[PDB]
Amino acid sequence: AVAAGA
Repeated sequence: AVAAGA
């Protein structure tokens, strides 16, 4: 699981 941002 990879999440980037805000």
